[PDB]
Amino acid sequence: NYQPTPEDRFTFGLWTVGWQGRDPFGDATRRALDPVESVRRLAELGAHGVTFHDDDLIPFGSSDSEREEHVKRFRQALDDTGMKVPMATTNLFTHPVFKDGGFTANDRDVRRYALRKTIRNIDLAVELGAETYVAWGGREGAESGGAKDVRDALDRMKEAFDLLGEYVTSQGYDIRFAIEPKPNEPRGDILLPTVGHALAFIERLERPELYGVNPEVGHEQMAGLNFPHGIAQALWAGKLFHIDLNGQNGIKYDQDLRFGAGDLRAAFWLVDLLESAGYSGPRHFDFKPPRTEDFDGVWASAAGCMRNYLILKERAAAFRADPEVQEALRASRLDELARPTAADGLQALLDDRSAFEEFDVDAAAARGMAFERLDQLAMDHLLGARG
Amino acid sequence: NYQPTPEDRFTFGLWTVGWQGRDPFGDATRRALDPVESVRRLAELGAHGVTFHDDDLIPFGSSDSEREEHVKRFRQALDDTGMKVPMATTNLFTHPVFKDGGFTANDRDVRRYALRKTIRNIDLAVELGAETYVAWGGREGAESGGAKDVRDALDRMKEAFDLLGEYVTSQGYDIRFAIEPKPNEPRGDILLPTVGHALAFIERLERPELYGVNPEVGHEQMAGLNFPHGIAQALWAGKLFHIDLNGQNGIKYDQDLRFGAGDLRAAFWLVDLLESAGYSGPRHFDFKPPRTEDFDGVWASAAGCMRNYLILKERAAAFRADPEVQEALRASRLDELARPTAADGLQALLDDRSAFEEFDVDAAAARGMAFERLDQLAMDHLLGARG
Amino acid sequence: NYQPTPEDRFTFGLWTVGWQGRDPFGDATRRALDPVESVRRLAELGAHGVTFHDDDLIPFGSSDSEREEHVKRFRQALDDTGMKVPMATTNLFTHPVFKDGGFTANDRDVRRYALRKTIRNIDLAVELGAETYVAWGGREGAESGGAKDVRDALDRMKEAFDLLGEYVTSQGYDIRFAIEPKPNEPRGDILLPTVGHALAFIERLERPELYGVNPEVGHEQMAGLNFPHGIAQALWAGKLFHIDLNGQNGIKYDQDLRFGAGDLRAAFWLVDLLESAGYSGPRHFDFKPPRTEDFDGVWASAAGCMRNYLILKERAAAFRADPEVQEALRASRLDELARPTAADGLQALLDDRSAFEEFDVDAAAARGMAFERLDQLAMDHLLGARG
Amino acid sequence: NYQPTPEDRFTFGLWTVGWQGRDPFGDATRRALDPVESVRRLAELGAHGVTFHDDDLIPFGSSDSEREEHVKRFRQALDDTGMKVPMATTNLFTHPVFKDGGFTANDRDVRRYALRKTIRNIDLAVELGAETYVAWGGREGAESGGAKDVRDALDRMKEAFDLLGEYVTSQGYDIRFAIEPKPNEPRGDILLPTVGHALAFIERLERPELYGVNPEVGHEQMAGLNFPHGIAQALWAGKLFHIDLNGQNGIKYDQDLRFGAGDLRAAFWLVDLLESAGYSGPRHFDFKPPRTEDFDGVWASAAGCMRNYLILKERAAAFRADPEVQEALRASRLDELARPTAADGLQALLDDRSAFEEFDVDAAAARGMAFERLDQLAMDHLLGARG
Ligand SMILES: OC[C@H]1O[C@H](O)[C@H](O)[C@@H](O)[C@@H]1O
Ligand SMILES: OC[C@H]1O[C@H](O)[C@H](O)[C@@H](O)[C@@H]1O
Ligand SMILES: OC[C@H]1O[C@H](O)[C@H](O)[C@@H](O)[C@@H]1O
Ligand SMILES: OC[C@H]1O[C@H](O)[C@H](O)[C@@H](O)[C@@H]1O
Ligand SMILES: [Mn+2]
Ligand SMILES: [Mn+2]
Ligand SMILES: [Mn+2]
Ligand SMILES: [Mn+2]
Ligand SMILES: [Mn+2]
Ligand SMILES: [Mn+2]
Ligand SMILES: [Mn+2]
Ligand SMILES: [Mn+2]
Repeated sequence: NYQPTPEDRFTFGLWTVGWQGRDPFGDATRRALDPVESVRRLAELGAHGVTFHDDDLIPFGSSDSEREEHVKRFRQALDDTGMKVPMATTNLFTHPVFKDGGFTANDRDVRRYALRKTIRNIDLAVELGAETYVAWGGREGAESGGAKDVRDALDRMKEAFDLLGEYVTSQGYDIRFAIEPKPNEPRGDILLPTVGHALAFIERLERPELYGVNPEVGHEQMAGLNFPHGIAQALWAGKLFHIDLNGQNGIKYDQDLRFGAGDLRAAFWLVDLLESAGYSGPRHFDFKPPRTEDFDGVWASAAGCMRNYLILKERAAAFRADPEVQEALRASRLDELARPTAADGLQALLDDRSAFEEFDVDAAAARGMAFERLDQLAMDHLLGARG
Repeated sequence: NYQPTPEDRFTFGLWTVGWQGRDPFGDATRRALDPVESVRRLAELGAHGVTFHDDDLIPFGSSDSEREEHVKRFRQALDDTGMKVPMATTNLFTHPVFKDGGFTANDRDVRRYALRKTIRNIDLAVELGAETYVAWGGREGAESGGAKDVRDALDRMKEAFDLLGEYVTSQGYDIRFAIEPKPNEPRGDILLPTVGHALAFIERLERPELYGVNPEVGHEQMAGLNFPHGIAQALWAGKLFHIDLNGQNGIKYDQDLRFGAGDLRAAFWLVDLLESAGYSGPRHFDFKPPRTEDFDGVWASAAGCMRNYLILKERAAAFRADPEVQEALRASRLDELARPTAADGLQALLDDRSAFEEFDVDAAAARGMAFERLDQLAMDHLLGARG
Repeated sequence: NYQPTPEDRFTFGLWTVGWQGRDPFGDATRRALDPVESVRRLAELGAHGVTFHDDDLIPFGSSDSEREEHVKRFRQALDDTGMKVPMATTNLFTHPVFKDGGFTANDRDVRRYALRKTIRNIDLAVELGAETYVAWGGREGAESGGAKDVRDALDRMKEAFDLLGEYVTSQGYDIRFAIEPKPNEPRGDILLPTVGHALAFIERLERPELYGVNPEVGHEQMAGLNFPHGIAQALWAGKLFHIDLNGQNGIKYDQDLRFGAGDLRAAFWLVDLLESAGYSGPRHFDFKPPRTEDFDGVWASAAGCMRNYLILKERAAAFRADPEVQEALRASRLDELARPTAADGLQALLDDRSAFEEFDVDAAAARGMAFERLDQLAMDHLLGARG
Repeated sequence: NYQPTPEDRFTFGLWTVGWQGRDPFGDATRRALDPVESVRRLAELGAHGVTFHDDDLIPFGSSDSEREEHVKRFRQALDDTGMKVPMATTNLFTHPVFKDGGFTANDRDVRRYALRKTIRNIDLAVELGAETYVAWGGREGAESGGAKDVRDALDRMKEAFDLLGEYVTSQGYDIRFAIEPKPNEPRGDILLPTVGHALAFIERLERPELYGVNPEVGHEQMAGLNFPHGIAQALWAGKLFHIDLNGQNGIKYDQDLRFGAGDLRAAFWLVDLLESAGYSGPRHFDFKPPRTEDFDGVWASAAGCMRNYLILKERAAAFRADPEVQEALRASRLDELARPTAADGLQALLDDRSAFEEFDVDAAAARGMAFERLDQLAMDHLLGARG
């Protein structure tokens, strides 16, 4: 009955289940959680681990002794439960000093501060065992055209990521970076707005091998993009270092519904791809239990994330294992798509009359793709309606 | 009075002014144009040049002698007018054989055919003087999840572009490639859906220096993205080889309004960026005169493309030259955004107490960005309402 | 195994399965169907009926004898199969004369012509047994602000619908009208763009009781609206005269995927509502088998429409019948939402201190809605994963 | 130089300039304003008036004496400045008790409380001279399908508005209601999501003449709708009681940019319509100075709202007064759109052979609409580029 265990690698941000329900139009509807209680409740549901921003774990402004006690208690809860911390990140968005950005703030002093605040937390992340360090440039961008020269901003972004790569290399840390795209919100337009923009940017860094992406289901959907396509491109590039799983209903504010909510068919095709490709990172949920909910509803929502992943994984596996689907996939020439177009080489292609002068374009045109039949087999699998 | 001349480098696709007004719900409202007449009418309006798909210039299915006559007449009109042909491209979308794609069709034979059809037209393009060869993968993608393994598809896309780079290198041609993104339409989701995805893909090709992007105003807007931001990223990467200028009202079907229509402020910020960055390629319009229009309306629409570019160029130049705007730009710290964050290096940043231990975060936070004032100066410039 | 029969009331437009696959960027990929063959193939799949535009059944420009023969053959196929014709409509979009609209064309002569063309087809529709006559104002609107004074246009729309109501009343026909909204495409913005706009407009007609809506799943989704919410408002108003069922992936061009594709959860909640409310009209599919498909794929796609409706109907029924869901619905106070807020009346509400002066707002606030648990029960039902 | 004065009727919400800059991802960047200071600063900029939610003017939880002092001080500032209060509204969204709605909360007690809280503020609004009372059902809706039966919810909405109409009638108040649509945010989908849905709903209330709409530029744009079209429909219905003016860049979170920002051409066509139709209500701004800004930037942003309205009003007036535009409007048959289609009546239309049997559809089809030329005249006017 789709019961998660820690071997499923399901992780949650402290800020997910810990969200107090403050939105732009309303006050908190739940009390703050102690991170220790979250670790414990998550462990009991079958989670593998948690993730954190610096400021989720240690209140902004903490003294050294406060900080040490917060980490001690957190460490104890990890030890008490067997929970891991596979990823951490910096809060470069909440404090008003970040109003125009961290790494790409117009104020140089803010940019230096952002870097120092990040580096401090990289050390903690390594201490707690994290393998991935996420950057989410939520304040990087603009509401107006004159406010942000984007080429200068990208020069500053590159400089910041380059410094961080220098830093981790200097300490001999194994931790890698993952850039999390989001196209807008809270800035009118955010820099590196999609998986593609982040991938492209990475290839200009000094040490590109240190940086991948942390794509979020809802964020690519906020641009109307196909999330499984973006993930496939990321996998193709060898850069799917981490993922954020959740739900989103179309192009609107960032909803952060529980995974499986939102675009259910996209969630099926995502799980199909992750499993087929052998993604081996954390199955991380970045979701907000709706503010309608009390604490019991919080845990139900979190449980549903993991349940939905496990149901979808079962249905996708059944799909790809069904001989009738295997025959449909052949009928639709998915096998041919996987073959080289011209392993014979350029000159042979140019000399091949069956590729042009004698290619019967009408007979090719007339051959149906059989994609609808294929897709209804997939529907029938997803819904458990195989006849 | 904003009169274009050929030195402004304004170009038009044959298929733009030549669009007969057939849409998915209706028949043509205008007769087909002879390319010769289009060259002549465009020249008379002050255009620099035209662009073409193979099948715009030579009807699909033409005999060798037909083809030779079509090119002869076209060449004569170019010679008669002084018009250039800076760019060409392949029609890999109209014929039913391309229903599942060209380069990423599931049918291998179709993929080979697509390559041969492209290579034939590369030779013609070079003969007519083109410097850029555009690819627009409009049929590459899917309506359903099972129909297209995207990693295999990207393997096939890479293979196709690699073969084309091999081909041009083999002939000693100077022509370069530009990939034109579009996120959807006519496929439910199109591969390389944005400028970012195309940039990232390019970095995996064998000879990345041969490939840039041809971003279109309306296409990035179809994903709700900020077109001037995308162009800036493209410029940052050194990959703005060509551009398509037009208008689009938000996230909907591809409207291809005349340039300046649609998102007028985005058009102002685009022209500001292109001019500030010194983009020196063609100012190419990919637009559709609405099907409401007759031939006189066609030419009025095309004239308006060039007029709007020239008005915006004047207003943007006035903006950046106004000492009052220069002072506002300083007040908003755009000068600081252009300075390195830490030219002193990593260790100096780590040892700089003013970056962290003694950084007054509240005083920084309290400093307004003054972006609204800046933006109203920009509004006042755009509208010619300076007091 | 979810086999449809005619008692399920599933209907298809001739133009759905008959779509030849011409899109704005490509030629037809299938031959034209004879309406007789469509009736027969649909009947064999378990359909109840078909619908038509005038010009689907009788080619535009037909002679009286041609017209009579087309109708004869169609009638014979209906008689041969037991198929019905519950709805008909006018093509006021394809011919170039409708380029600026039918009923709201700027040219008065076009507007009169649109009315005459509609009235002719109303007579045929009644002859073939239709109970609903759909209007889809696809050409009514604008690409630019100056082209269409919308108040004058709505005066013309009202005039046209009023004349049609006069006409049907004059003939003693029982047929009613249903306005089908679409927000854009093929016009940049279409008048009466949503269910709400159409409902509101209807209340200004001379005989509002003669007019309802024909909402389409994909069209409301093209504005990012919640289709089941729109249907509920339509049901609330007593105006759900007919429906178009299909799928759509977000805000983009009108995709017309088979029903169940697109937003699968919205399709579940739609079927839940239609069945719960006792909608008794046709379950009509307005879909396009993708142009990738051959004729076999056409019929598979159409079969899948009906299959998906039947699977969803089963899952929704199981949901609402499950005692555990009934208890969750109580826990979430859906029973209370159905009770009057103040059946005691205004003065009693004003005098009720428990409504204000002594209302414990914090205790109310603290009561979780339990909506996540409810929603995962719904997920588990939809997926057939009840434990 | 486009200097506003109180005769321009420009109004601002206390919550607009008073927004402290808290967003879902960050803390306030400005201190709270005293409403008295806002009245004074707004008056100095040339505003006519302010608007308020109950809880903007009197802190939630105030004692009777606190309340009396808050109103006293506010009244004094109004008297000191000559500012008016043309509109007021209720906060039925901030307090956690409204997490599932006010008027359509599932909890009946919450619904009664919402009504009492509204009625209390109606009395204050009348005391301060307001002519319009706005309802914005921001918490009315759902994130999941099972949580909200929408027909029951609309029964509750109708009941609430009916009670409020009973109340104002009982007191002999002249104040009227205006429903402000928003399609989503903070609920996943909000009930009455557009101008159309609100118009339609109004026609089912007991006393429909008491209720109009308060459409907001950005909210209709959040559904990709054409705001000037929606306003025209509202004007057509006689229901434009009040308006919210601001800017929005497409389909995304509710940005509330200063008026003129966002979609500049839509702002031009809006002002053209409001002025042409003789809208005589407040020109009310519901905007958020971006959180990047300090207090000086707040006032600059607010000034820019009024400036942009005045520039657009000048350009639109020049457009409609230009004899060359008047001739273009005739060329495009806008004069004909304003004439009745068939003032001769139904039988005469049926007997008119020039409407059908002898209508030359090809000659009509061939007549260009000349809309592009018209639209470039409008562009040239907007930009001050008339040659
Ligand atoms: O980077 C970690 C997280 O930071 C913030 O909480 C963002 O809203 C979220 O999307 C991101 O995944
Ligand atoms: O690639 C050349 C052109 O091909 C097609 O006409 C596309 O619709 C267009 O966007 C593109 O710019
Ligand atoms: O009105 C009947 C039909 O006409 C057209 O085919 C439209 O594209 C479709 O949505 C509509 O349902
Ligand atoms: O109803 C008054 C106002 O309430 C809230 O502040 C809303 O966010 C806003 O759009 C609305 O106009
Ligand atoms: Mn998110
Ligand atoms: Mn995230
Ligand atoms: Mn385009
Ligand atoms: Mn293009
Ligand atoms: Mn449709
Ligand atoms: Mn339809
Ligand atoms: Mn708003
Ligand atoms: Mn508002």
